[PDB]
Amino acid sequence: KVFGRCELAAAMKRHGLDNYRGYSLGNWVCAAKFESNFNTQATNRNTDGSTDYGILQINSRWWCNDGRTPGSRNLCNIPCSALLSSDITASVNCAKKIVSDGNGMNAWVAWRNRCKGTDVQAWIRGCR
Ligand SMILES: [K+]
Repeated sequence: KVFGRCELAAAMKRHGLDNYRGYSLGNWVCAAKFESNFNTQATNRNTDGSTDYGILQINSRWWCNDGRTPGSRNLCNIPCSALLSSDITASVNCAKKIVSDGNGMNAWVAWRNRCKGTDVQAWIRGCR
């Protein structure tokens, strides 16, 4: 599913991301835009052989099991395919564990390079 901007903001807020660990809702929407273009089905292979899954491009090296990343961990204890469903619940709950691991939203390269330090509130401007 390809979310709309305001559709995604509302679902992220319902699932507890607004100001989660201090990051306002606009940061998560901006991150999703540049990680996945709001597409729940986005997948992207990493040079080390791991894969990024879903709306927040969560990495199988540490967080989910795809059965094809040797020597990886599954810290969210889910199949990476759960991160691709139209329901973002699994992506959000795993994102919460990622952002709580010590580096905040710097875990998402797109956030550090394209959202950090910008007017991220614009991403939720106009939404109900
Ligand atoms: K932080």
